[PDB]
Amino acid sequence: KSEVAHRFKDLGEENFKALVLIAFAQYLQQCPFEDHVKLVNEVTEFAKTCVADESAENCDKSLHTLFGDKLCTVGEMADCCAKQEPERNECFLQHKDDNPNLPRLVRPEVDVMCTAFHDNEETFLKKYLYEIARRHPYFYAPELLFFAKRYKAAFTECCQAADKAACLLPKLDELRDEGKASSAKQRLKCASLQKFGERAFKAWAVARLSQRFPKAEFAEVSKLVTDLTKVHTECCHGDLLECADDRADLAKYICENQDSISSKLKECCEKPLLEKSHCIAEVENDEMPADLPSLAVESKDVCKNYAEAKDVFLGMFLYEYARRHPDYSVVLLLRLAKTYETTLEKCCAAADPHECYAKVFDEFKPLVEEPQNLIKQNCELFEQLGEYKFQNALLVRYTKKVPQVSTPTLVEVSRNLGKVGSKCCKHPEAKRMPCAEDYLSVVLNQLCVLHEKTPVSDRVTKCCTESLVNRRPCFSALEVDETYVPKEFNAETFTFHADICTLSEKERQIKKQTALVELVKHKPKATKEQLKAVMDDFAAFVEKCCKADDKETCFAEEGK
Ligand SMILES: O=C1CCc2ccc(OCCCCN3CCN(c4cccc(Cl)c4Cl)CC3)cc2N1
Ligand SMILES: [K+]
Repeated sequence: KSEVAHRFKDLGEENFKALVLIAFAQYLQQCPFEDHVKLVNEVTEFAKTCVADESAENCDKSLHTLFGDKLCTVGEMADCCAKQEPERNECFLQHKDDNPNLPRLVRPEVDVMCTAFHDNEETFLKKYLYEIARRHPYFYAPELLFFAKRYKAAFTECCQAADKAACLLPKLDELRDEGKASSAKQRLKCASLQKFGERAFKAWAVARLSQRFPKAEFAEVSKLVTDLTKVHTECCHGDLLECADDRADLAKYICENQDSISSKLKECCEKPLLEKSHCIAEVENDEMPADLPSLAVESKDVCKNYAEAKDVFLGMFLYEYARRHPDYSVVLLLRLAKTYETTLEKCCAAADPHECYAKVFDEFKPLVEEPQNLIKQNCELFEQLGEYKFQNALLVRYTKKVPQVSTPTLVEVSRNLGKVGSKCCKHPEAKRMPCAEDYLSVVLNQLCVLHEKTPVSDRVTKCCTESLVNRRPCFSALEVDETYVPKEFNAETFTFHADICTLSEKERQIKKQTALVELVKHKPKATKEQLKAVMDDFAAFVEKCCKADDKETCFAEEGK
């Protein structure tokens, strides 16, 4: 009956403290690491008292009460502790900064990190949880413990290898890419739940789980959708203790009932508890039952059953169409289910419904042939340019559409909107649509949450406040901003020094793409010839005066 005690017994002490540390770093993305650890230790020791006696003092309080009490104890000046608890926790949820403007983590040397991992392993492992949750306020918390376990394993093995750098560095880069991809993929779930509602998320789950569990019964999928929606709703609301506990309660439920869900869950249900829940979320699509019936033109009871249970009918409709088309993207199947729902709203309210919806599956062909041709026409362009050059064509085009968007948002989003060809144009003609359009939904959400932080354009808000399924077609038709009169000029941004040649090639290309965006802001009417000219100009400039011994002398130059 005492909450924190029950959550401490289900998760154990090790996962309990780590989840509390994540919840504090995401709510307070500015407090020092040492301050949060003390509060986490003060919370953990009190939770041990309620485990010893659940009827003790303050044990009958809610987690939001206990969290917000010690969080309201630490440049951060909004008075989020607004009287009661409902106004308090939601204040911490709103002020979660998707772009907290924090200095990026500087990766020390391998032996420096290994010696820190050897001295105090706990403090070392807590900072990795701290900084990531600090910079990713909506990071999947139970998934972050999975990365922390793998972040611990890499240092455990590589710090005793003959070549620690050749061992540790390939593993720190992949976990760096896995976490950012996981955070962005999780940021899409919270935006769908918060900005569009639970019904929008459960439709995504029904579609994605039907492709992944096509042999599972419809009632089986609906139970998995109910639990998964409850899990992420708790995670997105900052209630990370119930999220991971229900995620563990769901991981065991899927494993205790594999015969009714999927056959690919054998290896997933053998891994430890953390890897178990991660493996299920990344398991492959099971095979669909052969010779499956199409639909049945169909029932005279369609409108009779569409009225007796609309969501069950549409949910089963989305279940039946998603389980048969694993090659369709999730956003497409939501368009097909939405189109089928709107047609039944007219036909059943019309005179003759049977003939009214007699060609509803023929008007799906234009909706299906749109992502096909898009991917078929963009992998052609991406192949004939490569990733970097294709990003530059996206940088100039996107900056011309909305020049008011900050250069970091433009550079970051255009760099990620260019990585679509690297990830998905390598899959066959059947795995392109779910790969490309669902990754695009993740990046377009990053742009929407970045623009939500600092809005400057009404057109971007219109596409972000529109249907989540039609975000990509909306942004593509934003046209060129012909009214960008404030095309300011500058020269300090174009002034470069010798510190640039100490960075990596990746970090140097970002700065060139940064000036490419600012150059377009300096003259939005610049042609691609003059744009590519200055792109090769500054590239050859920094190339000639770093292979030469000029230091901070040749960079003190100009051209424009
Ligand atoms: O940061 C900002 C701020 C301003 C802004 C305004 C408009 C805007 O348009 C976005 C719509 C692009 C859709 N493309 C379709 C083509 N595409 C692709 C690339 C390679 C392979 C494959 Cl297969 C594909 Cl589909 C990626 C997605 C973006 C921005 N961005
Ligand atoms: K990156």
